[PDB]
Amino acid sequence: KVFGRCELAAAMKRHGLDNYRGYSLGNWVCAAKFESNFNTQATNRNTDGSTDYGILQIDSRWWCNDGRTPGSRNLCNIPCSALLSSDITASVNCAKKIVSDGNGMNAWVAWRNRCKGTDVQAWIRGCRL
Repeated sequence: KVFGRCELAAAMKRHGLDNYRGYSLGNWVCAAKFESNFNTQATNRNTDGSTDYGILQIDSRWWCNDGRTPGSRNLCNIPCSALLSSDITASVNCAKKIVSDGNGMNAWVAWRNRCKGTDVQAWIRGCRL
């Protein structure tokens, strides 16, 4: 599913991402825009052979099982295909564990490079929340 900006903001709020570990809603919406362009079905292959899955592009090396990443871990305890659903629950739940791992939102490269330090509140402007 391709989410609208304000609609994904609404769903993220409902799942308790607004201010999670100190990160405003605008940060999560910006991260999703540049990771996947709001597309839940977005996949991308990494040079190390792992794959990134879904709206927040969760990595199969550490976080999910896709059955083709030798030596990998599955810290979120779900199949990677679960992260591609139109229901964002499993993605949001896995994101929470990642953001609590010590490095905050830096774990997402597109957030570090394109959202961090910017006016992220622009991403929820005009939205009914």
